[PDB]
Amino acid sequence: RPLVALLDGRDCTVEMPILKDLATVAFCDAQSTQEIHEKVLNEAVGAMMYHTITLTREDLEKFKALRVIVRIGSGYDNVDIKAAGELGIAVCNIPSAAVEETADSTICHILNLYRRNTWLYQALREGTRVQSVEQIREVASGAARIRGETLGLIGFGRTGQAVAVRAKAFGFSVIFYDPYLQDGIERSLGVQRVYTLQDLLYQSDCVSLHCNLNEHNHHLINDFTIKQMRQGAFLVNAARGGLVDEKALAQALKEGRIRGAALDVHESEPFSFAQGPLKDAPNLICTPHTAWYSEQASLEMREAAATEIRRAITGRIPESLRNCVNKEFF
Amino acid sequence: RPLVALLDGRDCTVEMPILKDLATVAFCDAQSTQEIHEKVLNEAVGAMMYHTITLTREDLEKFKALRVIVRIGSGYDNVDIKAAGELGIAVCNIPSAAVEETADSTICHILNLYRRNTWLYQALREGTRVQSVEQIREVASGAARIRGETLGLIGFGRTGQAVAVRAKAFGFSVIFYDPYLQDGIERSLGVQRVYTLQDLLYQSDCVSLHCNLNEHNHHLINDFTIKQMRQGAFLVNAARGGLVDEKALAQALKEGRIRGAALDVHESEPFSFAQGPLKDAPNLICTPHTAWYSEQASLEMREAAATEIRRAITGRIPESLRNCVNKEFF
Ligand SMILES: NC(=O)c1ccc[n+]([C@@H]2O[C@H](COP(=O)([O-])OP(=O)(O)OC[C@H]3O[C@@H](n4cnc5c(N)ncnc54)[C@H](O)[C@@H]3O)[C@@H](O)[C@H]2O)c1
Ligand SMILES: NC(=O)c1ccc[n+]([C@@H]2O[C@H](COP(=O)([O-])OP(=O)(O)OC[C@H]3O[C@@H](n4cnc5c(N)ncnc54)[C@H](O)[C@@H]3O)[C@@H](O)[C@H]2O)c1
Ligand SMILES: CSCCC(=O)C(=O)O
Ligand SMILES: CSCCC(=O)C(=O)O
Repeated sequence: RPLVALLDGRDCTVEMPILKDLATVAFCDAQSTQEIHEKVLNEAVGAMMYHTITLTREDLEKFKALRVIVRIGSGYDNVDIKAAGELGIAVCNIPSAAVEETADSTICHILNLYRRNTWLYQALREGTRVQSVEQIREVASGAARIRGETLGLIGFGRTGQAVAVRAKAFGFSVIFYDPYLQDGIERSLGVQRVYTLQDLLYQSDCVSLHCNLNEHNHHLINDFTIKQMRQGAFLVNAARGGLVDEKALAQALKEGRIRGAALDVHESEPFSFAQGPLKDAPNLICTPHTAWYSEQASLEMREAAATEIRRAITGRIPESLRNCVNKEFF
Repeated sequence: RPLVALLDGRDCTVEMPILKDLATVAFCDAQSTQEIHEKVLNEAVGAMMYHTITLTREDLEKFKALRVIVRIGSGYDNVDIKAAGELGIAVCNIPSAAVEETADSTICHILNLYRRNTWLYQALREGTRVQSVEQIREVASGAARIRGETLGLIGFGRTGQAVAVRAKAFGFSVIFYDPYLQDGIERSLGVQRVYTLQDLLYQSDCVSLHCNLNEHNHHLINDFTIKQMRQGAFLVNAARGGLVDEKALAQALKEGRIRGAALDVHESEPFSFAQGPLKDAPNLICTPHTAWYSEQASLEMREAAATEIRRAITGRIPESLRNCVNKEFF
């Protein structure tokens, strides 16, 4: 019975029945490879993992039997997939759960910056009394009219498209930058496309990240590129925390160069307001990587992942696999 | 130069230049009829006011010269428009300056409930550490998939229609109840219409109020009608606080019959968490009547109000008036 290990989780209740008849399923609840038991490293043919552990070339080399890794989720930056491919290990993801969950939460972040619902709630919990209209204008200062603003999406894949489709009804003018996309999608969805990041930042009142983290876009948002943004623009990131240099963002918020930011993801997770470069940054929203979460989505993505493993077992790797992201294999 | 009085405001600066050449413009910063100076009562031909003061029949009777009242805002429940009309006073409002602002704020309240953006930010401020995937699901518990949910709007006017239009893209199934509306709109906007409040409540996972407060719908949402709502429904109210019996809502929240509520308006404003019937009610979000507000909207509506006064002075009352809401006039 081939061994399949859930690396950075304990729960295995959705996966059990789907593989029960073909494989031994075990969990390591490891936050690091160091916490992975020797039995697993040596005899595990398949692995399933979330975003909370990282597998480098060195880490991957420790696996003596591993043939397939399945990310429960869409992101796979936390796995060195070229090394994986070179060692004869196939890597897969789940591309289609939490698309709409992430789109909805992202839109929520955007509307939260523009209308200030979260901050106004906070003001009331703090005991602020709002009697006169002048006091209302005062407390809600910065609440902005959305129709006419330009929302610039970096990455126009599944989540970006999902966000655009929702953004239109609020009166956003939607534009995107995605240098790997094929020509035409802009036309299908009736949105405008720009072909440099700079053009995107120059024209945008709100910039929202929806690209996957890769070798070439680490700190995409850095001190230099922030300076390319409109004075008092909004930044939203529900993609990957490595996309943003938080020190730079920290200063921009303080200086008012960015009117506000909403972050679901961070350079170092788990996030804490007492720790890190955003410690004392003003006008900041943070959520602890929950943009994806719903009951159905969590169930759905787990079931799909188990199903990918099942294909990996019964068939040829990587041909039988539905969502393998590393054909720089063998 | 005939006197135009700003009852419950201090700032008078947008309106002055628009009227300087035709009227003396003054402000009272009055919260009640009792603080209004005798000069104004005796000599004001026109009045402009917000929502923070109320004019009863007795109050309107104290005005010896008044010919027009212009509500700076859409709501005019706070003026006895029939009494005004009987005394030969025209009442107008500004019905279209904050429609989209309010729709945007409403949708923001709804998403905050469905995705828990505000509560998750709060959880983080409270120092919750969310490291493991299992822990993420725990903090985001209740976060829901929106596609398939039924959103029921009570009142399908300007804000209601604007809200409908935005809700579609999220996958909400939109249903509405509006017993004063003509037939056909349900078809134009491609949504379902129900013909009793009970049916709307039976079918809605999320109920949102967008009706004007009038003689017949005080405490529309009460102990009785809440029992017509689905177990674990959501309530959002950005219309008027008088629509909801807060005592009733408080118990429903405590008992879980209602999973959560987001309120921009209240029976008694200004709202405080330390005071009133919702004192310690769980799963509550509140904002201090800010749904309408943006710089662009505030300016727009002040200017429109001033222009309405100008028409009242230079033309025929009520014929020259654009948005007179009480042609049960003299
Ligand atoms: N916060 C969350 O919980 C959450 C949930 C889902 C996804 N995500 C993140 O969102 C990312 C995107 O998800 P998706 O399903 O939309 O992925 P996707 O692969 O369908 O789309 C990503 C798009 O970004 C583009 N892109 C890559 N690099 C870019 C760059 N430097 N500039 C501009 N565009 C670039 C790609 O061409 C691609 O079209 C995932 O990688 C994941 O890490 C986060
Ligand atoms: N929070 C804010 O700052 C803010 C901003 C704008 C409006 N409001 C409130 O929201 C209300 C709606 O604004 P609007 O301009 O969209 O109004 P509107 O006149 O365009 O539409 C309101 C609709 O509600 C309907 N209605 C009245 N009584 C009803 C009942 N018992 N059941 C169902 N429907 C009923 C009417 O038929 C009307 O079509 C205003 O009256 C105002 O009091 C609040
Ligand atoms: C690893 S759980 C899913 C969250 C996410 O960001 C993703 O799907 O990539
Ligand atoms: C009186 S300022 C705006 C508040 C409001 O609810 C309205 O538009 O009537």
